[PDB]
Amino acid sequence: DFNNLTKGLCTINSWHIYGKDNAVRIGEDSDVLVTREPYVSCDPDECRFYALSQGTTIRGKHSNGTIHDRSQYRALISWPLSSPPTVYNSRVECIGWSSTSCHDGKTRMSICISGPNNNASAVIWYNRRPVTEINTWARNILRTQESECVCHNGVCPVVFTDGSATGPAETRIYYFKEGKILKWEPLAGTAKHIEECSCYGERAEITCTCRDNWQGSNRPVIRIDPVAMTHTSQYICSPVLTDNPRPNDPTVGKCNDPYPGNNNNGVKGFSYLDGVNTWLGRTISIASRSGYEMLKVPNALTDDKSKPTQGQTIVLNTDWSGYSGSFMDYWAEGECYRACFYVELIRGRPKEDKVWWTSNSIVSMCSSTEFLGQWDWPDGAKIEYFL
Amino acid sequence: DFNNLTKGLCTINSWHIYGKDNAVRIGEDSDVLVTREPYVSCDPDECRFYALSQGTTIRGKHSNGTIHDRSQYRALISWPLSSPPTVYNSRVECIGWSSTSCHDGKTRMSICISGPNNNASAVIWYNRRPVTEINTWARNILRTQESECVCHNGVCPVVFTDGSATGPAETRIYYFKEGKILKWEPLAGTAKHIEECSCYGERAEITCTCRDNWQGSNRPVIRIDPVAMTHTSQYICSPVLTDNPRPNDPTVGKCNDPYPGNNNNGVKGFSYLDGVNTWLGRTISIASRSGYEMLKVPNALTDDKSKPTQGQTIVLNTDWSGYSGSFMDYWAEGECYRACFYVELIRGRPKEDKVWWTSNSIVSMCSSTEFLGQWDWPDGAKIEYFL
Amino acid sequence: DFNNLTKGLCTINSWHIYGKDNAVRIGEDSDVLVTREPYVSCDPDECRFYALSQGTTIRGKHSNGTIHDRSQYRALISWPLSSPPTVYNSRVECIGWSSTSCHDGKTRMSICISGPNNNASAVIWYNRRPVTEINTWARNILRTQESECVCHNGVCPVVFTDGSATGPAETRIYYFKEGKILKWEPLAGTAKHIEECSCYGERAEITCTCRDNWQGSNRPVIRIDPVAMTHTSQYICSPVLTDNPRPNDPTVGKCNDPYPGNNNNGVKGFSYLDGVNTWLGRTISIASRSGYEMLKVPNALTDDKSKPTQGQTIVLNTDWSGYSGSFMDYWAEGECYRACFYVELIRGRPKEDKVWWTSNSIVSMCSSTEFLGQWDWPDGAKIEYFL
Amino acid sequence: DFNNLTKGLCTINSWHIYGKDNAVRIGEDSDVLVTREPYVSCDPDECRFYALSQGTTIRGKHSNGTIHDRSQYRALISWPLSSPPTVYNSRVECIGWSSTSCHDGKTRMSICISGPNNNASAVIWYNRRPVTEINTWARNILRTQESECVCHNGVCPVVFTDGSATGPAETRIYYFKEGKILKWEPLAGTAKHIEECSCYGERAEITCTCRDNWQGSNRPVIRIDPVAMTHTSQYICSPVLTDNPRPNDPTVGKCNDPYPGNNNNGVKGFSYLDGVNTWLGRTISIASRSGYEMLKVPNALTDDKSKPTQGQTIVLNTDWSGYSGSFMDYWAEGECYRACFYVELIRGRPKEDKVWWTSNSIVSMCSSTEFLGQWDWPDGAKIEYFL
Ligand SMILES: CC(=O)N[C@H]1[C@H]([C@H](O)[C@H](O)CO)OC(C(=O)O)=C[C@@H]1O
Ligand SMILES: CC(=O)N[C@H]1[C@H]([C@H](O)[C@H](O)CO)OC(C(=O)O)=C[C@@H]1O
Ligand SMILES: CC(=O)N[C@H]1[C@H]([C@H](O)[C@H](O)CO)OC(C(=O)O)=C[C@@H]1O
Ligand SMILES: CC(=O)N[C@H]1[C@H]([C@H](O)[C@H](O)CO)OC(C(=O)O)=C[C@@H]1O
Ligand SMILES: [Ca+2]
Ligand SMILES: [Ca+2]
Ligand SMILES: [Ca+2]
Ligand SMILES: [Ca+2]
Repeated sequence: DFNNLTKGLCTINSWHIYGKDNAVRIGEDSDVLVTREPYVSCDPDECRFYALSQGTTIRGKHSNGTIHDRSQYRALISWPLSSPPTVYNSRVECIGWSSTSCHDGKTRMSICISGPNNNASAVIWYNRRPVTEINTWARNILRTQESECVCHNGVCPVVFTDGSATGPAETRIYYFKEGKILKWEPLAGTAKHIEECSCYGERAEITCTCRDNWQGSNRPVIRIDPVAMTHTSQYICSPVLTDNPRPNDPTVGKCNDPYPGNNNNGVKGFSYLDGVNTWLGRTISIASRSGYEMLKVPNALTDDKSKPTQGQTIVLNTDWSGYSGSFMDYWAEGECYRACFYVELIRGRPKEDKVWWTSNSIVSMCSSTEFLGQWDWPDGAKIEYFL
Repeated sequence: DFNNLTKGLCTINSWHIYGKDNAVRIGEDSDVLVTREPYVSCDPDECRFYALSQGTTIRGKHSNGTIHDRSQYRALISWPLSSPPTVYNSRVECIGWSSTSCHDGKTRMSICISGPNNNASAVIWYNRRPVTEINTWARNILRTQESECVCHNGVCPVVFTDGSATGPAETRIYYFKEGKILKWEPLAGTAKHIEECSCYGERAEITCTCRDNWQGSNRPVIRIDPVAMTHTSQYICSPVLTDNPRPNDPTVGKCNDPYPGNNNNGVKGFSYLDGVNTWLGRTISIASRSGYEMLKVPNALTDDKSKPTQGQTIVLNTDWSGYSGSFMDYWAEGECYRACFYVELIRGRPKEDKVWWTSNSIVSMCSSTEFLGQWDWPDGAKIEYFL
Repeated sequence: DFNNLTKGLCTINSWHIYGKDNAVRIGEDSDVLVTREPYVSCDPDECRFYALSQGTTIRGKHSNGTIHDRSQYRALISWPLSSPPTVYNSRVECIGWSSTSCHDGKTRMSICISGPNNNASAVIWYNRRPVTEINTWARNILRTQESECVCHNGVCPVVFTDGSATGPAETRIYYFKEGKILKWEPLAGTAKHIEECSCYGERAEITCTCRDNWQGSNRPVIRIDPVAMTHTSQYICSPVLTDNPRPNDPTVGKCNDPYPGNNNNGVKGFSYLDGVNTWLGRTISIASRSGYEMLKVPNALTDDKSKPTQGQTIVLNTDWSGYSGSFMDYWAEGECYRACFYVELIRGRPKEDKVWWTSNSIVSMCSSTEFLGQWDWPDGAKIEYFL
Repeated sequence: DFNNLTKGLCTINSWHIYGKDNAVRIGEDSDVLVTREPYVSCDPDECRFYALSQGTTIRGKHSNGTIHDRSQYRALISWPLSSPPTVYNSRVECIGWSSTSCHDGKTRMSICISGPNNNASAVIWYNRRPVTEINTWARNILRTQESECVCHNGVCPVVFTDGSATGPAETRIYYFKEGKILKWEPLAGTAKHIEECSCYGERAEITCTCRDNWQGSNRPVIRIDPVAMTHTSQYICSPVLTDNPRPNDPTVGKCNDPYPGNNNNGVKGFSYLDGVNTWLGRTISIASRSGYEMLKVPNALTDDKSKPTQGQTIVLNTDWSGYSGSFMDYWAEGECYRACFYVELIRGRPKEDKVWWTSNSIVSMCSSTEFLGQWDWPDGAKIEYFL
C-alpha cells in the first residue's frame, strides 16, 4: 500500500559508510559502463544505485567523448548496491539524458528525458511501462532532478526546469499519482533559479535543496506539501556557502536573494534542514569540484548568521568529487528516518586530460546517533594505468 | 487466463523512444552476440528483445561470415529490454534460422525453423518444451514472420511461406492453441507473394503487413479472424510506397495487384491501419536500407490516392536501418492498445566492407496521443574502431 | 510428490534438434569453461546442461593439459540449456571427476566422485546438501555413469564400477531414496564388463545401455526394476555393432557374450529398446570417434540377425563426435515419454594436436512421430583461430 | 523462526570435499576479484562463500599492492558456493576491512569494520539495512573474527578485539539480537590474548577457538552460553601445538597459560572439541603457512598429555595454505550437526615475489562417519602464467 511520510528524521551525530562501488578501479579490467549523474534510491525490499549510461565501456574506444551530457546513446540504469555498473548486470529504467526515479510503496516511477535541445520531451514510466509524456514548454533543455523523488500516499511531485541556464527559466512542480499527472504549478517563493533538486520527506512534508545556476552561491530550497499539492521556495540563510564555484564564507548571508560572487555555474548538492539537527554537504574547494565535507549548522535555513558547530570530511581536498544528493530508506525498520546521501567522484575530463573519457564512482553514507570516527573515501583509481 | 483482444488502438499523434540497446557500440568491448532479424515481444510481466544469434561474438574470429542467413550455429535468443544481447545474459528460446514467438496470456509459444534449404522443418515449443513439428511442404526454404505472432483466447495464428522467393510460393496460415495445430489454410485474397509478416490485433481481429519479395513495391496485408479461423489478403492502396528498393511515389496505387518497378527484393516492414489513425514506416531511401520515417496516411489501406498528413523521422537518411516490425504490450494498464514498433539497424557487410561481419542494434518506439518533438536514433557505433 | 514412470515411449519416426550450445565457437572470445563428459537432465520446471569443469577457461593458460580425466580442479557444473558453459553462469553441483545427477520429482540427487585412483570415494548430495559417502571397494578408479539416473516413486538406482578397465571389475547397482542407501547388489546377468551406463525408464522399469571396455563391441544392457529393487544384464543381439572402435557389422551377433574384435576400449553410448520402435546411435567411423548416426533396428535387443530399416545422420563422418547419452523430460505434458539424447563433440587433443587443450560442445535431439528432414550438427569451431 | 542449537556434533571418522572454487586458476583469464580472509556461512536455503574484496581484479593493474590488509577499497562480498568470486556475480554485504556474518534463522546479520587505525568503527547490518554502530574503545585497530558467528534463539554473540597485537588488548564479547546490542562483556578466563575467533555451537553452547597473537603457540578457547549471556576462556591443553609459526610439539602443554616459543605472530585456525570426538587442523610447517592437516586428539581441551590417534592431510607441505575456520549448516536435515571447515590458500606476496599481488582460493570440507580415503587439495594455479 502507498507509503506515507509519517516519521521524522533521526539525530545525526555523525555519518557512516553505507555504500561504495569502486567502479573505475574495477573498470580498468572489467566490462563496467561509463556513467555519470549517479544516485541511490530504495524499493520496499532492496536499495540500488542509479546513473545515466554513456552507452559504452570505459576501456572501450567509444568512451572518447563521454564528456558530453546529452546524446542518443545515454540511458538510466540501476544496479545492485556497491557493485560497479557493469554491462552484464545493469538494468535499464528508460532511455534519456536526464532523470529521476522513486517508489511509491506500491511500485516505482522512473522519468527519463530525451530529445534535441529545442524539442525534448519526458516519458513517465510506472511499473516498467510508459504511461505519460510531456513536451518542452520553453524549448530549451527540459531537465529534472538527477536524483530520487519522494512520494506520500500515492503522490510523487517532481521538479522540472525548461529554459536558460544563465538567466530566467521556467520551472514547474508536477504532481504524479500512478504515473498520471494530477496537477502542476509554476515555481513560487523567492528563489531566482532552480536546477537539480535534491529532495526528502518526513512528517508529511517534502524538502528539496536545488541549484541556482545563474546567480546564487547560496542554495535555494523548495518545500512541498504533497497533500495540499502546494509549494514554496526560499534560499538558505546561513553564510556557510555551499555551491561551487563559490566566494568565501561571509559572516552574514541572504535569506531571500542570491549571494553574488560566481555567475552562471554550480554543482548538484543537498542539505538536511531540521533545526539544530541540520547538516550541509559541500566541496571543500571554492574553485574546483574537490573534496567533500559535512557541516552541522543549526538553523541554516533561517538564521542568517549561523556557522558550523561540528563536521566530517567525506573526501579529502586533494581528491575529486562531483554531484551529491539525498536519499532515505523509507521502508527501514524503526522510529525515525535515517538520513543518507551520496557523492559522485568524477574521473577523467576536464580535470584529467591524459584520458579521453569522463566517468565516476560512488560513495554513499547514512547518519548515526553515535559519534563515529571518520575516514575519507577517494575513488581510488590510478589514472596512469589508463595511459 | 488466455488473453483476449478486447481493446482498440490508441490515438497516435506521435511516437516516443521506448527502447534501445547500443549493442554494437557496447559490442566493441564486451561479449555481445552477433545477431540479426530482431524483434520485441511482451509477457504478462516483462517485455524483452529477441533475435537470431550467429553463435559468436562480434570481436570473436568466428564473426567473419555472419552475413549468411542460415546455418547450424544460429538460434533464437531473448534478453532484457535495452541490454546488449550478451553471452552471459541471453536466453535461448530454440535452435533455428527463422522464428516467431508470442505469449497467449497463459504461457509462451516460440517457433524456430532449421534444416537444409530442401529439407527444413519447424518445431513449435510451448512452455519451453517442444510440442509439435512440421516439415517442408514445398521443399524450398520454409520460413516464418521474424516477429511476434498474436493470440486471442488461446488461438495464435502464424503465417509460413514455403517455396520460391522470386516467383510463386506456398503460404499457409496455421492456427495453434497450446502448441498444437488446430487447423491451417492456404493463402487467399489478392496478394501475389507473402514473406515476413508483421502482425497485431485489436477488437478480436489480427492484421499482418508482409512482404511481396517478387513483384510488389506496395505491401500486401493479411487480415485474420482468430475466432472464425479465416483470413483474407489485399495490398495497401496508397501510393506512398513502403518496400525497398522501391520506385518513386506515384499519385495513384494498386489495391489488388503489385505496384511494378523493382523485382525479386524487399525488406521487412509494418503498418498500423486504423482509418484516419493509420501510420506507415519506411526507409527514406528508395535504393538502400537507409533512414526510417513514419508517415500518417489516412485510409492507406483502401484510399488509393492517399498521401501523408504528418510524419516523424526515426533514423536519418545518412544512417543505416533494416528490418522493422510491430508489437504491442497487450497486458499494459489502460483503455486502448498503445502501438509500438522496432527498427533493426544493420552494421557491417554488405554496405560496410572494411569488416568481415554483419550485426545490428535495436531502437524501439511506442505511440503517444501527445504531439512530442522528434529526435533521430542512429546505431552510433564507429566502424573504424573495429579496424 | 515423487515421480512415477507411468507412461511408455512415444513413436520415434525421426529426431528433431532440441538443444545446442556452440561453446567452443563462442569459447574463442568469451569466458567459457573447459569441460567434458556432458549430459542433459530435467527438473520439474527446467531442463539444463551438465558437464565436468576442468577448472579453467579455454583461452586461459591453465587449459594446457585438460586432456587428463581426473584431477583436483574438476567439478560437476550445470547451466541453462543451449548456453555455453561460462564462468559467470554455471552452477556447481559437487566436486568430482565422475558423476550422475537426477531429480526424483521432489528434489535432485547429484553424485560426484573424487580421490586418488586407489582411495577414491563418492558423496551423494541431495537438496544441495551432502548426505551419504561411499569408499572404493576395489581400490581402482571408482566411477559412475556420466549421465542422469532415473527414479521412480522416490527410488533412484545408480550403477558404479570399481576395478580394472581391461579385465574384470566389480560393479554395484545402488538404490537410493532421499540420498540414503536403501540397498545395493553386485552385477548379474551375462554382461562381462560394465562402464558408463546410459539409462531411462517407462512403465515402471529402467533400462541402461553401458560400455564393455574390455571385450565387447556390442553393448551390454542392464534392466532394473525400481520397485522390486532387482536387475539383470545381457548384451544387444543385433550385429549392427555400436561401440568404438569396433570391427565391421557381421550378419549375426551375440546375445550373451561379447563380440570380439577390439580390446580394452570404447566410448559412452545409448539405445532405446522398445520392440519395433527401437533405435541405436553410433559413430559412423569404426576407428575414430567421428560422425554420429541413429539407426532403427527393430528388436535389436533380442533378434540376433536384425539390420536397420531407417536412419538419420546427426553429425557427418568428417566431423568429430564423442560420448552420447539418454535423457527424457519426465515432467513434460502429454501421453508418452518423448525420447531424447545428446552427443558430446570433442575438440582439441588427441585428434587435434595444434592446441594444448581438450574441450567439447553439445548437440541435443528429441524424437518426433513426424518424418522430419535431417540436417547435421557440427561443433563448428575453427581450430586455426585458436593458433 | 529463530534457530536453536538443539543437536550435537556427528561422529567425525573422516572429512570429505565439500567445496572448492579454483579462483586463481580461473582468475588468470576471467574477471575474478582479488580477495582474502574467506569463509563459508549458511542460510536456511543456501550456503555461500564470503571474503573481503580488495576492490580490483587479479589481472587488473590495481592489484599491485593488495598485500595490504586495510584500505578504503575493501568490502565483504559473498558468492555462490564453489564459484570464483567474480565482478559480475558477487554480492556486497557491507564496506569494511574486517568482518563476520551469520544468519539467525529469521534473517542475516553482517558486521563490517572500517576506519583509520585510530578511529575505526563497526556497523551492524541486519536484513541488508544498517542498524547499529560502535566506535573504537581502545583506538587501535578494532577487529572481529573473519568468519561466521553463531546464534541461538535470536541471540548472536560476536568477539571483538581493540588494542595492541604484540601485547595486551581489550576484547569484548557483544550479544546481538536483531542487530541491536543486548549486552557486552570484557574477556575473562585465563587466555592472555584473543584474535580471529572461529566459532560453532551445539546443545545450546558456543565454542570459539581463537588466536593469541602475542605469546601463545597453543590456541585459546572462548566458550559462550548464549542463553545466560556469559562466557569463559582457557587454552587448549594438548601439546599438539596448532598456531604458526610454532615451536615443535612438546610431550606436555599448558591448560592455562601460553606455550612460549614464537612471539607476536600466528594465523587464524579452528578446532572441534567434543571429547574423544575432537579434531584439530594446522599447518604442517611450523615456520610457514604451508600444508594443512587434521588430527584427532581425544580430549585436547583438557588432557595436557594428548597426542593424535588418527589424521588426514588436506593440503601437502609443498602447497601454500593460510587462514582456516569453522562452519556448520545448522539447517541441514538430520540428527546431528555435521562439522565443516575451510582453508584459505594464499597465493602471491610475500612468499611469491614474482607477482605484485596477494590473493587466495578456497577449499571446504565437512565430516563423514565413514572412513573415506584422502586426497590433497592445492590451489592449483601456475604462478608463471601470471609473469
Ligand atoms: C540536461 C543537461 O545536459 N544538464 C547538465 C547540467 C547543465 O549543463 C547545468 O545544469 C547548467 O544548465 O550540468 C552538468 C554539469 O556537470 O554541470 C551536466 C548535466 O547533465
Ligand atoms: C530464411 C531466410 O534465410 N530468409 C532471409 C530472407 C530471404 O533471403 C528473403 O526473404 C527472400 O526470400 O531475407 C533476408 C534479407 O535480409 O533480405 C534474410 C533472411 O533471414
Ligand atoms: C574415471 C575416468 O577417468 N574415466 C574416463 C573413462 C575411462 O578412462 C574408461 O572408462 C576406461 O576405464 O573414459 C574416458 C575416455 O574418454 O574414454 C574418460 C573418462 O573420464
Ligand atoms: C585488522 C587487520 O588488518 N588484521 C590482519 C591481521 C593482523 O595483522 C593480526 O591479527 C595481528 O594483529 O592478520 C593478518 C595476517 O594475515 O596475519 C591480516 C588481517 O586482515
Ligand atoms: Ca551557482
Ligand atoms: Ca518487394
Ligand atoms: Ca568396447
Ligand atoms: Ca601465536
